[PDB]
Amino acid sequence: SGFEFHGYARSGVIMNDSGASTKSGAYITPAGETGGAIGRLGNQADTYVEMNLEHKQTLDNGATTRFKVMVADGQTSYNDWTASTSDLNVRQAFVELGNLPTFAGPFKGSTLWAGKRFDRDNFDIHWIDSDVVFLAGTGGGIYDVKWNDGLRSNFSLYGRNFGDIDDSSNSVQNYILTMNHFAGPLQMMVSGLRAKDNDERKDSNGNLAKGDAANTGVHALLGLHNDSFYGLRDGSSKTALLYGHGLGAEVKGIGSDGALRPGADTWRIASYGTTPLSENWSVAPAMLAQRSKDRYADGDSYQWATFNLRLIQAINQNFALAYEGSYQYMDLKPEGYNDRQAVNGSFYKLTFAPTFKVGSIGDFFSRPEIRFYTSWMDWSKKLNNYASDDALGSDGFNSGGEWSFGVQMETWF
Amino acid sequence: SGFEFHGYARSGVIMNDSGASTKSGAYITPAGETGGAIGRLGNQADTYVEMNLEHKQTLDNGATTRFKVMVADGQTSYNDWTASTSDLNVRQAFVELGNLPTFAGPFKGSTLWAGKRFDRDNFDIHWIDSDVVFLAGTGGGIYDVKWNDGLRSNFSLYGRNFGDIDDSSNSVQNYILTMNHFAGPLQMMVSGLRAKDNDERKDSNGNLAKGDAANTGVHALLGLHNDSFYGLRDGSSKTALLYGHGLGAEVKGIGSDGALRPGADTWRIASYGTTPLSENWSVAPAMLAQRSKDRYADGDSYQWATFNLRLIQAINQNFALAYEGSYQYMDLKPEGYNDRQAVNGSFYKLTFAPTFKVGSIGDFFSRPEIRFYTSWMDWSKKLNNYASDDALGSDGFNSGGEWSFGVQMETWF
Amino acid sequence: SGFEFHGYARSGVIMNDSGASTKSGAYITPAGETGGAIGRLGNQADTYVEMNLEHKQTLDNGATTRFKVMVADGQTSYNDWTASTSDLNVRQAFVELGNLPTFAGPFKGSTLWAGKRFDRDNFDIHWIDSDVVFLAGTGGGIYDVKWNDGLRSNFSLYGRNFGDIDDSSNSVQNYILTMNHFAGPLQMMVSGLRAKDNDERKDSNGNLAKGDAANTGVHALLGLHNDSFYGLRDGSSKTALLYGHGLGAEVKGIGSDGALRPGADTWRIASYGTTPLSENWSVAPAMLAQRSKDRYADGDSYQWATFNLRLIQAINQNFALAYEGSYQYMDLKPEGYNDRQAVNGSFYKLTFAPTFKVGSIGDFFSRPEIRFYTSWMDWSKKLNNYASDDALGSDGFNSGGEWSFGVQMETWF
Ligand SMILES: OC[C@H]1O[C@@](CO)(O[C@H]2O[C@H](CO)[C@@H](O)[C@H](O)[C@H]2O)[C@@H](O)[C@@H]1O
Ligand SMILES: OC[C@H]1O[C@@](CO)(O[C@H]2O[C@H](CO)[C@@H](O)[C@H](O)[C@H]2O)[C@@H](O)[C@@H]1O
Ligand SMILES: OC[C@H]1O[C@@](CO)(O[C@H]2O[C@H](CO)[C@@H](O)[C@H](O)[C@H]2O)[C@@H](O)[C@@H]1O
Ligand SMILES: OC[C@H]1O[C@@](CO)(O[C@H]2O[C@H](CO)[C@@H](O)[C@H](O)[C@H]2O)[C@@H](O)[C@@H]1O
Ligand SMILES: OC[C@H]1O[C@@](CO)(O[C@H]2O[C@H](CO)[C@@H](O)[C@H](O)[C@H]2O)[C@@H](O)[C@@H]1O
Ligand SMILES: OC[C@H]1O[C@@](CO)(O[C@H]2O[C@H](CO)[C@@H](O)[C@H](O)[C@H]2O)[C@@H](O)[C@@H]1O
Ligand SMILES: [Ca+2]
Ligand SMILES: [Ca+2]
Ligand SMILES: [Ca+2]
Repeated sequence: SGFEFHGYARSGVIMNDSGASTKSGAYITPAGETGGAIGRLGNQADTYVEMNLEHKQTLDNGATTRFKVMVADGQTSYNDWTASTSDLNVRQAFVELGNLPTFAGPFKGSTLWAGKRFDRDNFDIHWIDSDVVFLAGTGGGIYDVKWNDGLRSNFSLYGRNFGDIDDSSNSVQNYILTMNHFAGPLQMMVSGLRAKDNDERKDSNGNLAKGDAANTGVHALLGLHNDSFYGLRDGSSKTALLYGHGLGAEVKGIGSDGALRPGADTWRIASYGTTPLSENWSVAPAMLAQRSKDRYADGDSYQWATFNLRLIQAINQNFALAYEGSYQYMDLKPEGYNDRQAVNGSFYKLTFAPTFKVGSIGDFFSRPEIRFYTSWMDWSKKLNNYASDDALGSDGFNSGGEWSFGVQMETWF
Repeated sequence: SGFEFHGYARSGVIMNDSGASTKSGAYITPAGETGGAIGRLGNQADTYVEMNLEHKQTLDNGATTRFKVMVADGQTSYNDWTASTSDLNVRQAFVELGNLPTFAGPFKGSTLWAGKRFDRDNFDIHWIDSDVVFLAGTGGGIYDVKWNDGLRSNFSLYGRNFGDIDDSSNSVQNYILTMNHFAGPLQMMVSGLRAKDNDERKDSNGNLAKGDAANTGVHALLGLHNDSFYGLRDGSSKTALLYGHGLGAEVKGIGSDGALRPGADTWRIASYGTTPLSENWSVAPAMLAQRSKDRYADGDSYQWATFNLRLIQAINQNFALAYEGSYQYMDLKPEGYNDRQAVNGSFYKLTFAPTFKVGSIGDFFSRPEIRFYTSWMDWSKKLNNYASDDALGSDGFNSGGEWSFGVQMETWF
Repeated sequence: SGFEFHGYARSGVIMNDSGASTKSGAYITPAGETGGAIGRLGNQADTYVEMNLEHKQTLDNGATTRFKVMVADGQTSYNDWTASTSDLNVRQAFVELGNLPTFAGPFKGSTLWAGKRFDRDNFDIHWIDSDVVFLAGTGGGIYDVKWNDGLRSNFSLYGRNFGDIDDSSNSVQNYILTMNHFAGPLQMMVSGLRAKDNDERKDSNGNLAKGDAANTGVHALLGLHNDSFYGLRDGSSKTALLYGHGLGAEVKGIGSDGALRPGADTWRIASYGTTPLSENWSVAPAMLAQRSKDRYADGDSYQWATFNLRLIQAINQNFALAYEGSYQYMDLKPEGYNDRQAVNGSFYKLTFAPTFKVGSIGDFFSRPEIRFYTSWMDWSKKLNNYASDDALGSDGFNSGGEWSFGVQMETWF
C-alpha cells in the first residue's frame, strides 16, 4: 500500500473563576516530579500535537515494509504563532521489516526494526496521562519470536543520552538491553542499563555535575493483561508491578534519569480497568503508587499513591456526561535535593465535563471528542512548601479551593 | 473519507538594480506598524509555507468529523538549510464535529469545534496581504446556528496570551467572546475582550511593562458580501467597517495587541472588488484606511489610507501580464512612543509582472503561478524619519527611486 | 492526481568497544572540512530525516502542476524528545509548471519552476555521502530546453545568503547564473557567481568579517554519465571534472562559501561505478580527489583523495553481507587559518555489515534496509594536530585502532 497519516492532539483552554490563568497538568503536585500523575480531564491547558507520517508496503510474498516519522510539539501559549517558543521535534524515525519469507521457525511471523522509536509494546493508563512503561530511544530489535507456540518474546538494544549533547565533557550514552516475554495474559520484562562514566560528567565550569550518580541499572516489569474487568465483570484490566535499581530506579521512562544514585531503589504499581455498568454508564478506575528510596540524595524517600476514577454517562448518541475524581497522598523526604523541603499531605480533584462525540460513548477510547468542563481542586497546605517555584503555593494557587473552567478537544487516529 | 493535504506557499527572490538586497514587504512603510499594508506583488522576498494535514471522516448518518493541524514557517534567508533561524511552529490544531443527527432546530446543520484555530469566517484582501478580520487563538464554539431560515450565527470563546509565556509575572491571558451574525449579504460581528491585570505585568527587572495598558476591550465589524462588483457589473466585492476600543483597538488581529491604552479608539474601512473588464482583462481595486487615536501614548494618532490596484491580462491560456499600483498616504503622531517621530507623506509602488499558470487567468484566485517582475518605489523623504531602524531611510533605501527585480512562485490548494 | 509523500531517513547507533560514544561521520577527518568525505557505512550515528510533501496535478491537456516542501532535521541525540536541540527547518518550497500546451519549439516538453529548491539535476556518490554538484537556494529557471533534438539545456538563477541574515551589516546575497547542457552521456555545466560587497561585511563589533573575501566567482562541471561500468562491464558509472575560482572555489555546494579569497582556485574529480560481479556479488568503487590553492589564506593549500569501495553479497532474498573500505590521503597547509596546523597522512576504514532488506540486493539503491556493523579505523598520528577541537585526537579517539559497533536503518521512497 502507501501513505498513512496518524496522530494525537489535545488542545484547549482552562481559566480560573476570574477569567485568568491558573495551574493545571497531570504532574502539578509535588509528587508529580517523581511521576505522581493525577487526573487529566479538564486539567490540561496545552496544545500538544503528534504527527505520524507513514510509508507502508506489502510485497506479494507476504513480506512487509514500514517507515514512520513522528513530529511533536507542545505549547502552553494560546496564540496562533508560536515560533519563539516552538518545541517542534522529531520524536521517531524507524523502519520495520515484517513477515520475511526467509525467517522461519521461531522467527516466522516476527518483525525486525531499527531507528528511533517508542517501543511498540509500551502501554499507558490514559486518564492519568502516564505510561505504565515507556521504552524509547534509538536502536534495534525484533518483535514476536514465538517459542513453543505459547510464549512470545521481544529482544532489543535502545540507546539514550544523558547531559548536554553539545558539551562533550557533560554528555554520556546510556544503553539498554531488554528481553520482553509474553505468555498469554502474563508479561515479564527485564532490562539491563549502562551509561559509562555517568558519575564523571563535568559541567561547563569544570566541576562534577553529580559525582555520586549511577553508571548502571536494572529494571523489571511483571504484568497481567486481562480480557475482563479484573475477572469479575465484562471489560478489561491491566496490572503491572515495576521494579528498578540504580539507573533503572526511574521505572517509567527507562534510562531517562541521569541523576539517580547507584543505590536508588524503586517499586511501583500500575493498575486500571474498564467496565460497562449499564448500557449507558461506563467506569474506569486506576491506581498508581510508588516507593522510591535513596533516589537523588542519600537517605531520601518519595512515596505517593494516586487514585483516579473516570465515569461516562451516555445521554444521546452524541452527548455524554463525564466525571473524574482524583485522590493522591504523598510523603516526600528530598533531604535538601533541589531546595525541596520534606512534605506530606493529600491532593483532590473533581471534574464535571459535558462531552460531545460521534463514536461509541461506552468506549473510553473512541476519540473525536469535544468537552466543556469545571474542576474543583484542594490540598493539604503543607504541600505548598515542597518547592518555592512549584505550582502549589505560587501566586494565586495557594488557597483552599481552586475552581477552573474551559473547553478542549482531543483525538487520535 | 481520510487524509487531505492543503496549504499555501510563496517563495522567491528580490534584488535591486545592483544585484544586491533591498527592503520589501507589504508592511515596510511607517504605516505598516499599525496595519498600513501596501501591494505585495514583487514585494515579498521571504519563503513562507503553511502545511495543513487533515483527517476527515463521514459517518453513514451524515455526521462529520474533522481534525486539522497547520505547521508554518517564514524565512527571509534564500539558503537550503535554515535550522538556526527556523520559525517552524504549530499554528493550529482543532477538531470539528459537524451535522450531528442529535442536533435539531436551529442547530440542525451546525458544526461544533474546539482547539487552536483561525476562525473559519475570517476573510482577507489578498493583493495587500491583509486580513479584513483575523480572529485566531484557542477556544471553542459553534458555526451556523440557523434562526428563522434567513439569519445564521456563530458564537465562540477564543483565548490568547500577552507577554512572555515563560515569565509568570509578565504573562496574561486575554479572552474573547464573539457573536457573528449573517443575514444574506450583511454581516454583523461583535466581540468583547478581557485580559485581567494586563496593566500590572512586570518585566524581568521588576518594573511595570506598561502601566497604562488596557485590561478590557470591545470590537465590532459591519460587512457587506456582494455577488457583483459593487452592484454595477459582474464580479464580487466586500466592504467592511471595523471599530475597536481599548484592547479591541487593534481591529484586524483581535486580542493580539497588549500595549493598547484603555482609551485607544480605532476605525477602519476595508473594501475590494473583482470584475472582468473583457474576456482577457480583469481588475481588482482595494482600499484600506485607518484612524487610530490614543493608541499607545496619550494624544497620539495614526492615520493612513492604502489604495491598491491589481490588473491581469490574459495573452495565452498560460501567459498573463499582471500590473499593480499602490498608493498610500500617512500622517502619524506617535508622541515619543518607541522613539518614533511624527511623520506625514505618501508612498508609491508600480509593478509589472509577466505571469505563468495553467488555470483561469481571469480568476484572481486560481493559484499555481510563477511570476517574473520589476518594481519601482518612491516616497516623501519625510517618512525616513519615523524610525531609525526602519526600512525607509536605512542604508541603500533612502533615495527617491528604488528599482527591484526577481522571480517567485505562489500557490495554495 | 493529488498527494505524494516521499523522503529519506537514516537512524542508528554507534558505540566503541567500551559501550560508550566515539567519533563518526563521513566528514570527520581533517580533510572533511574542505569536502574530503570517507565511507559512511556504520559511520553515521545521527538521526537525519527529510520529509517531502507534494501536491501534483495533471490537466487533460497534458499540462502538469507540482508543489513540493522539504522539511528536514538532523540530531546526534538518541533521545525521544529533542526540542532543545531541534534543527527542523524548511529546506525547499517550490512550484513546477510542466509540459505547457503553449510552450512550443525547443520549449515543448520543458518545465518552468520557481521558489526554494535543490536543483533537479544535482547528483551524488551515495556511499560517501557527498554530492558531485549541489546547486540549491532560491530562484527560478527552466528545465529541458531541447535544441536540434539531441542537446538539452537548463538555465537558472539561484539566490543564497552569506553571513548573519539578521545582522544587516554582516549579511550579503550571492547570486548564481547557470546554464547546464546535456548532449547524450556528456554534461557541461557553467555558473557565474556574485555577492556584492562580500569583502565589506562588518561583524557585530564593527570590524571586517574577512576583508580579503571574494565578491564574484566562476564554476564549471564536465560530466560523463555512462550506461555501463566505465564501458567494460554491465552496470553504470559517472565521472565529473569540477573547477572553481573565487567564490566558485567551493565546487560542491555552489555559492555556499563566503570566506573564499578572490584567487581561491579549486579542481576536483568525482567518479564511481556500479557493477554486478556475479548473481550474488555487486561492487561499487568511488573516488573523490581535490586540489585547492589560496582558498582562505594566501599561500594555503588543501589536497586530498578518498577511495571508497562498497561490496554486497546476497545470501538470501532478504540477507546480505556488506563490506566497505575507505582510504584517504591528505596534505593540508592552512597557513594559520582557524588555528589549523599543516598536516599530512592517511586515514583507513574497514566495515563489515550484515544487512536485511526485502528488495533487490544486487541493487545499491533499493532501500528499506536494516544493518548491523563493526568498523575499524586508524590513521597517521600527525593528523591529530590539524586542530585541537577536531575529532582525530580528541579524548578517546587519538590512539591507533578504534573499533565501533551498532545497528541502523536507512530508507528513501
Ligand atoms: O490507537 C493506538 C495509539 O493511540 C495513541 C495516540 O495516537 O494513544 C492513545 O490511544 C491509546 C489507546 O489505544 C490510549 O491508551 C492512549 O492514552 C492514547 O493517547 C498512541 O500512543 C497509540 O499507539
Ligand atoms: O505516544 C506518545 C507518547 O507521548 C507521551 C509523552 O512522552 O505523551 C503524550 O502523547 C500521548 C499519546 O498517546 C498522549 O496520550 C499524552 O497525553 C501526551 O502527553 C507519552 O506518554 C506517550 O507514550
Ligand atoms: O482556499 C481557501 C484557503 O486559501 C488560503 C491559503 O491556503 O488563502 C488563500 O486563498 C484565498 C482565496 O480563497 C485568498 O483570499 C487568500 O489571500 C489566499 O492566501 C486560506 O487562507 C484559505 O482558507
Ligand atoms: O491563513 C493563514 C493566515 O496567515 C497570515 C498570517 O497570520 O498570512 C499568511 O498566510 C496567508 C494564507 O492565506 C497568506 O496569504 C499570507 O500571504 C501569509 O502572510 C494571515 O493573514 C492568514 O489569515
Ligand atoms: O530516488 C531519488 C531521490 O532519492 C534521494 C533521497 O530521497 O537520494 C537517495 O537516492 C539516490 C538514488 O536515486 C542516491 O544517490 C542518494 O544518495 C540517496 O540519498 C534524493 O536525493 C533523490 O532525489
Ligand atoms: O537530497 C537532499 C540533500 O541533503 C544533503 C545535505 O545537503 O544530504 C542529506 O540528504 C541526502 C538525501 O539524498 C542523504 O543521502 C544524505 O545522507 C544526507 O546527509 C545533500 O547531500 C543532498 O543533496
Ligand atoms: Ca510551592
Ligand atoms: Ca527610517
Ligand atoms: Ca585534533
